[PDB]
Order: sequence, then C-alpha cells, then structure tokens
Amino acid sequence: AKYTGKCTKSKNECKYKNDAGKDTFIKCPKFDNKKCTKDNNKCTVDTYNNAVDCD
Ligand SMILES: CCOCCOCCOCCO
Ligand code: NA
Repeated sequence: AKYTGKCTKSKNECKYKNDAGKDTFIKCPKFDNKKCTKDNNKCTVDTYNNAVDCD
C-alpha cells in the first residue's frame, strides 16, 4: 500500500492523500537520504511497512 506525496523542509514531513481522499502528514526520517531537503520534493509512504522516504 504505497503513496506518493510532497514534503516540506521546515517540518521535515510528508503530506499524502490517502485512499479516502484525506490529506495525511507523516514524519520524514532524520537520516540523510530520507529527509526532506527542499519544499515540495517528492516523498513516499509505504503504509504496509509504515516507512517514509523523503527527497
Ligand atoms: C514525537 C515522537 O518522539 C519519539 C522519540 O523517540 C525517539 C525514537 O527515535 C525514532 C525512531 O524511529
Ligand atoms: Na529520499
């Protein structure tokens, strides 16, 4: 169950619209390769594994 969203740099968060059409925010990791490095970069959310990867 995979989603693409957009991340924000200040809050280091991923915003994705879930299957119900509801916008949901979830934290990006602190790790270098998974943090949001720029506003409006892509991010992915795997709700099966509950894993977030921001760019
Ligand atoms: C606001 C939530 O704070 C949780 C702090 O716990 C530290 C654990 O590190 C994060 C592991 O994914
Ligand atoms: Na990334």
